[PDB]
Amino acid sequence: KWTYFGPDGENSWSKKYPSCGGLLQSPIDLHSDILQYDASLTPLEFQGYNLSANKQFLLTNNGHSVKLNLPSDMHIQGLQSRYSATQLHLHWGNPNDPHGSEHTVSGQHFAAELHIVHYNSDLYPDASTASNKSEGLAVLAVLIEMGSFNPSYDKIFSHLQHVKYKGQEAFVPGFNIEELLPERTAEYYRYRGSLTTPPCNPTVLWTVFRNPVQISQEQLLALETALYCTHMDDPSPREMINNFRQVQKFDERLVYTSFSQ
Amino acid sequence: KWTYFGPDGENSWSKKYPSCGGLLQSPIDLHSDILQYDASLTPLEFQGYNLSANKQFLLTNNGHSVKLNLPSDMHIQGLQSRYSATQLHLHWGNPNDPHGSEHTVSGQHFAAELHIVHYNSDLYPDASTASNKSEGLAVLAVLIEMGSFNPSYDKIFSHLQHVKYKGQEAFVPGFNIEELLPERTAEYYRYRGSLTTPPCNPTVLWTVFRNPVQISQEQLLALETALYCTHMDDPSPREMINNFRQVQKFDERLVYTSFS
Ligand SMILES: NS(=O)(=O)c1c(F)c(F)c(S(=O)(=O)CCO)c(N[C@H](c2ccccc2)[C@@H](O)c2ccccc2)c1F
Ligand SMILES: NS(=O)(=O)c1c(F)c(F)c(S(=O)(=O)CCO)c(N[C@H](c2ccccc2)[C@@H](O)c2ccccc2)c1F
Ligand SMILES: [Zn+2]
Ligand SMILES: [Zn+2]
Repeated sequence: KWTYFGPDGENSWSKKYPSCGGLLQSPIDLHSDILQYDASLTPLEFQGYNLSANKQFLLTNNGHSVKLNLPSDMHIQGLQSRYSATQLHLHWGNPNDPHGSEHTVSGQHFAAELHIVHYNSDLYPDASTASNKSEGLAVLAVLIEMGSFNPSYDKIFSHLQHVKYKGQEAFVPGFNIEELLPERTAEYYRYRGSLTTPPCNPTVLWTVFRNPVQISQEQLLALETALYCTHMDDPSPREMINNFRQVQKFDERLVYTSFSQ
Repeated sequence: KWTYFGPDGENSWSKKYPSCGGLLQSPIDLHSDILQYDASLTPLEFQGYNLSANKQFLLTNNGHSVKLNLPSDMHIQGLQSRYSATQLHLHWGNPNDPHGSEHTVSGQHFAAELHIVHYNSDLYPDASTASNKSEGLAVLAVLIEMGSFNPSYDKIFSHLQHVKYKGQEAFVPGFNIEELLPERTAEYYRYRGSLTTPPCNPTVLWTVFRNPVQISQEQLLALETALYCTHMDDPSPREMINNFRQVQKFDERLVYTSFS
């Protein structure tokens, strides 16, 4: 029953979830004073991201975001263990303020943000298990700006009217998940942080791509108006809007960049 | 009890200070989407700010910031009620990231921020009593950026070495506090918000001046490096740095401006 607004919003999460008050918290503002080029940040390789269109993947409204489950044959290579996909999901603002990314860059929000969550499959049986373990999770973040219509993102957004309420599930045909990543994936920011939602475990290796992708105002409006945090039958409905955490103090941490300029 | 760093950090203030998780929380990002000109916002008059240089004013390190006590004959004229001064203090970052203002403008931090705290002395007997009441407090905020040396800020900063550790105090001779305000104080942002420190009571009328002041790079480094959060005999000393709150969500609300 944590939320992003009101008595149970983010400044209260630590009452029930201690790690949300702990160190290494995400998201953060990416700005020059805390950036440092690291030449060892070589390009990631995205394996098994081309999901078959004849197969289907479960989309669920979990009351906090909408998530698409991903198969464990989908992996990122380049890290010092292989990390296998578990789910992707989004964070966004609202129709009157389409500025709901979690990470900011030099103090500016982007319209939305996509997270593709992976767990260390070398060392762990599943994501739940990896989630409280050192080195356990790797999340890829794509910053989303308002711009051109994006047919790849529409492969997810076209199914939102079927997961409007908490607990609802729908199937999305497979598509190539790499189509959701931006240009020049070799350029990214990398840092040690946390889940941006309760329980806020400080166990995530973040990669935020330097370049945003674009989706249209109509696509953002659909995302911002389609979904509810509450069940279909709840007499106290709550729109699922502004589901991003404020940026966190950078307790002496640097962010490492694969790009020098 | 509470700190700006670590386990007792701002995300955990709401356990012991429930208003830290409530409504109307400050500080906020001031950005053009939420700005609205309001002609009712006339210039404030700063009365009694020219402090007798024959009086001394106590400077304290309280483990959270450095604060100067101010006399209640010092007040703002221009609001509904008279608001009388109680103290001023500052918030800053650290030398590796010297951007520690509380408010932000179009998503940008300034180097530091000075707050001159006042309380409604028409309605209440002192600031302690006003701090949790309707209309209780008014704070003036001055954004600070690095630039020219500022002699007026140096009337405070030259005493910092005598308040290095928590609980230390020094005496500061009266000077004209208006010298700490920026150019064109008629230009400001105004909104209802809260204390930015526990107990975070939503009882502050904010006035954030549009224009920043400048202090030199040496002045700013002095403020970032002179002080500790800890007592002198603490075997584990903590530097006093990054003593600002993160910006709060501020949705379906306006900040009013005295300028268009
Ligand atoms: N933004 S974030 O990337 O930091 C994030 C979220 F924003 C987010 F909304 C979720 S959520 O599952 O979609 C709804 C809130 O739990 C998860 N889901 C968690 C998760 C999924 C897969 C693998 C690890 C973690 C979460 O539900 C969870 C937490 C702890 C243990 C198991 C699962 C998550 F990681
Ligand atoms: N940053 S702020 O402008 O919003 C603010 C105020 F608005 C404010 F009114 C005060 S206060 O005058 O001391 C409250 C009356 O006791 C403090 N002082 C803090 C405080 C003490 C007791 C009760 C409430 C708040 C004190 O903790 C402090 C002093 C200096 C710098 C940071 C914190 C303060 F930080
Ligand atoms: Zn996320
Ligand atoms: Zn203050």
